Amino acid sequence: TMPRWVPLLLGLLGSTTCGMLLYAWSVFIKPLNAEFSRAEIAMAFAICCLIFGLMTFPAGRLSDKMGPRKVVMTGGVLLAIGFILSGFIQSKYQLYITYGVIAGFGGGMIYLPPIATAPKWWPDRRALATGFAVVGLGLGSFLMGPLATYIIEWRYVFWYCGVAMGIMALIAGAFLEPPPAGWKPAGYTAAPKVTRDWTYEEAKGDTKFWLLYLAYFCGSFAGLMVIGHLAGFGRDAGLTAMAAAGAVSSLAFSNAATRILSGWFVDKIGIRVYFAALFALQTAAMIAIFQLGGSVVGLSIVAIVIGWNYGAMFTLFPATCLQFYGPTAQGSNYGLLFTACGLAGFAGPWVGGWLKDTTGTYYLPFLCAAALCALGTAIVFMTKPPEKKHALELEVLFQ
Ligand SMILES: O=C(O)c1ccc2ccccc2c1O
Repeated sequence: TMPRWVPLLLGLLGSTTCGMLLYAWSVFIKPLNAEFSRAEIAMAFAICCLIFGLMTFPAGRLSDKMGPRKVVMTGGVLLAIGFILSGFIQSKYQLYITYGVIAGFGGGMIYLPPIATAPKWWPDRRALATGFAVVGLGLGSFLMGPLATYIIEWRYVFWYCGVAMGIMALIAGAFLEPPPAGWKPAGYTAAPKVTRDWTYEEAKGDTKFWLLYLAYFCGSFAGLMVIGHLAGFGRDAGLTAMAAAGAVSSLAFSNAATRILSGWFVDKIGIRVYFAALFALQTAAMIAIFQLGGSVVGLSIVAIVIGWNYGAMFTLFPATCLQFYGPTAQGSNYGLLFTACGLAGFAGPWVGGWLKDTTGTYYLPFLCAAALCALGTAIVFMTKPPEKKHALELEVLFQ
C-alpha cells in the first residue's frame, strides 16, 4: 500500500491548483481592461464559481462510481485546456467559455474527489484530513500571486500557469484512490446490530441534508457578499487605500489556517457546537464592522474573523456530512451539498454590490449578511445527526 499521509499531500496539491484557478481573475483585471470593464471581467469569475460549484455534483457521482483518479485527471485536462485557451481569447465570450466553463468544469472535478477520498484514509481524524483536501484554496494566492505578478511585467500567466496547474492536478489525480475495500489502515481499533452508511438516495432525501444545504448557502453567500467590501469600508471610514488593503489582507491567512486548525479541533471535541459558534462569530462580525472597521487594527480583526469563519465552512460542512451519512457515499453526498456554494458564488458578490450601490451605504449588505449568518447559526446548532441506518440485510447473516 501507500503511507496514508500521501492522500493528504494529493489533496493539498489539487486544492492549491483550484486556489490558483479561483484567484487568477484578480491578477487579470487590469491587463484585460488595458487592451479593451471590471464588472465585465468579473462576470468571468462568477461564471467560473457557478460551473465549479455545480460540476462538483457530477464529479462526486462519477468519483463514487468509477473511482476518483479518472475524475481528477479528467479535471486536470479540462482545466489545463480551458485556462490555456483563455490566452488565445479575443473577445469577452471567448473568456467566459475558456475560463468560466472549461476551467470551472475542470476545477470542480479536481476539487471534490480528494475531499471525499482523504478522510477515507483517516477515520481516526476525518476533519483534519478533509482540511488538507481543502487547504490549497487558501494557498493559491500566496504561491501564484507573486509568480503570476512576476510574469506580466498577461497571456504568459494563462499559458504557463495553465501548464503548471495541469501538471499538479494530473500528479494529484494520478496517485489518488481509496484504501482497499476490506482493510482499513489502522494501528488500533447473541446476534449483533449491524449499521451501515447512508446511500446517496437516502442522504439526498433526508431533511437534515437540506437544512445543511440551506445553511451552507447562507454562510457562503454572506461571506461572498461582504468580503469584497471590507477594504472599501476601510477607505470609506478614512483610511488610506494602502492601509485598508493591508488590514484586509490578514483574511487570507486566517482563511487558509482555519481549514486545518478547525478540522483538528472538531476532530478532538466534536463539530456542532464549535461550528455554530463560528457562524455566530461571523454574525457578530458583520455587525461589529461598523464599530471596528475604521482603524487598521479593528478592520484587520474583522477581516481575520470573517476569514476564520468563512474558511471553516469548507472543512466543517464536509465533516458534518461525513458524520451524518458516512464516507461511502461522501462523493455523492457532499458533491450535491457543495452546489449551494456554487450558487452563492454566482450571485452573492453581485447582490452585495447592488445593495451597497442601491443605498450608497454599507449598512444593507452587512446587515443582510449578518441575518444570513444568524439563520445559519440557528440551523447548524439545532441540527443533530440522523439515526444510524440498520443494515437488516447484513444483520440476517448471523444465522
Ligand atoms: O473556499 C473554498 O474552498 C471554495 C471552493 C470553491 C468555491 C466555489 C464557488 C464559490 C466559492 C468557493 C470556495 O470558497
